Amino acid sequence: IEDLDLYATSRERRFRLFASIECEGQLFMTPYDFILAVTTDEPKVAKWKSLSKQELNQMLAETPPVWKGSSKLFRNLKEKGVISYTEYLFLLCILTKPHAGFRIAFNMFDTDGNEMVDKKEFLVLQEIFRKKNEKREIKGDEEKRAMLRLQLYGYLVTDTTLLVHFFGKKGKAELNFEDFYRFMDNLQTEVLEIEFLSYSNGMNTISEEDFAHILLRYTNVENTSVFLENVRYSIPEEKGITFDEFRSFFQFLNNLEDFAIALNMYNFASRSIGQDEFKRAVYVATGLKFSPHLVNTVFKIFDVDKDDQLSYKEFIGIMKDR
Amino acid sequence: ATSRERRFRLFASIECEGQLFMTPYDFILAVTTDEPKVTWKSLSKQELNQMLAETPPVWKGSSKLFRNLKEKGVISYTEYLFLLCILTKPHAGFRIAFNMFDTDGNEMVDKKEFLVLQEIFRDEEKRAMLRLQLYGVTDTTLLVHFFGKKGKAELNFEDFYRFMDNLQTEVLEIEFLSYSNGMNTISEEDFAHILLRYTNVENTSVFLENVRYSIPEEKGITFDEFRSFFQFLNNLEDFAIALNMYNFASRSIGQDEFKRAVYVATGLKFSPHLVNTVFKIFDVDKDDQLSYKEFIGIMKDRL
Ligand SMILES: [Ca+2]
Ligand SMILES: [Ca+2]
Ligand SMILES: [Ca+2]
Ligand SMILES: [Ca+2]
Ligand SMILES: [Ca+2]
Repeated sequence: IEDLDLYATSRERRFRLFASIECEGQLFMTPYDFILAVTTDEPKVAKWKSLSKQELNQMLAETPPVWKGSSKLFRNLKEKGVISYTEYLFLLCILTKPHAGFRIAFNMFDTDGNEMVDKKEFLVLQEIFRKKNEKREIKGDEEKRAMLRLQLYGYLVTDTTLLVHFFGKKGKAELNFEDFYRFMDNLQTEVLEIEFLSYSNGMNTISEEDFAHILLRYTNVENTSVFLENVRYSIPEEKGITFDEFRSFFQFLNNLEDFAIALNMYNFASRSIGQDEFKRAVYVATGLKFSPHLVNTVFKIFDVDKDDQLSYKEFIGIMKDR
Repeated sequence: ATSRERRFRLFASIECEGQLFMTPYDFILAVTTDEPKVTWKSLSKQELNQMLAETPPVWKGSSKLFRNLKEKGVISYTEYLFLLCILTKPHAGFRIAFNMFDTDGNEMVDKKEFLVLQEIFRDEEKRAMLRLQLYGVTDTTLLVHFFGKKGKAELNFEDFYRFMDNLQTEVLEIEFLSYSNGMNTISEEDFAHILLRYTNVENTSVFLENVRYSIPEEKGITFDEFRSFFQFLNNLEDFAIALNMYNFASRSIGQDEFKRAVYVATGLKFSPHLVNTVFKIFDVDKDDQLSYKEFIGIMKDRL
């Protein structure tokens, strides 16, 4: 409850805010609750359904096998599934990875090198985070800390939607790199689709005012309203952003590092890039092809100086790394 | 002037046509030291062009190019910037830099590709005079070394890659040797101090005093260990990707996790001595674990 927030991290408070399933004191998110957790700010309604272990396992008995993955996995599993806190963290982490990172992640999992991931490999990290936070060095409020620990990790282990989806109902299936990649690619694409569609209202395009508005979640914009007032007046016509362009730009945001390397020669010289070699830098660094409309829109959103060029802290410096 | 331009002018030693240059030794100093110790020298275009006519071809490149060329070389302000940038790129970036030059995609770099991307980076009397000073077409050591003496050779990726690798290695060797005093290893304290130029460490003295008591017995860091670690620092963002969930969970890695994370992230294999040393330098909690705000948080973004 409100009691246990005072003992909790930001991420733990937010997990608890969006979670709706309790089973033997462990709290859970449904796939819909996760979609809301990543596309929304706060829930709209307050409450909180409590399951026994076998009504939960009937809820899971459906779960599609891994080969049924699609950007619509989580929306077809609307509320018929369960996600733990660790699993939540996993999914959040996926949302920020570049595609090459999927391989870094897979290799971080495959402790033994056979190029598959056991259920038991996959479970070691929930084991690691469970143990770590427990603090036998910090005294006081042990019972409330234990309750929050239970809420977040339980106490082989309660089956979950990702656990059954990945390793089957018996837990003996294994995951190769290709399925892992497809799960993370399909989840990135799902979250992007839900945001885009949340603004398109049935069109091919979202407005650039809505584009920029979504962008401000990724920025350290000191005054949010002054920046939106800058896009509304800098761009008197709206031509609209297509889904391909919106996906292009967020794939690029996950490859921002490689972009900084590419423009490093510019930043050593304190010089600003133009839109042509901004586009070309995006291509050679990321492999993505930005439309001239997308590039032009980014420039009108971020080029405050109004030179039709972008300096280091007009774009790259302003993006947050979380 | 920008910081970088003030430093270029302070370490520069050659004038030709009002145009200023660094010699390769002046670059070594500009990269390894804090300020010069003392003489200047003015060349004509053709004594500069013979001084350059000495320059070794690409296929004689080595970790010792810049020190064998001790003061028989020429480096402009732009080329200075280029080399700085070289020093900070990870090896995976080299292909991206090369492709940033190869406007036409033939997988080679003309002299004129190289010069077009430089040349884009270019009181009325004083601003103009300083503009002459940094930019002046005038041939340089890098132009002759890369594209031959009449510049119609072109540069394939193989030689580009080895040039920036060997320049990284040259600079690292000079710093290492500046501390080894003829031994096979540098001290773990001298290691820490060198690292400290890369950190946002508020109090350096207590930090060094902490490695000195954390490592009361001295084993040394070898050059392979030292180069590996500075290679890792240029690949830190792959490292952060690897540890991303530790950072999401507010959790600390142990040395085994840390070592294997370095491998999976970068491909580099740290000796257990190297890992133990990094831990003893940075694990300040003394939990034998590293939290985000002990290591990754502490590093500067190549400022
Ligand atoms: Ca395995
Ligand atoms: Ca601008
Ligand atoms: Ca990469
Ligand atoms: Ca070419
Ligand atoms: Ca620590």
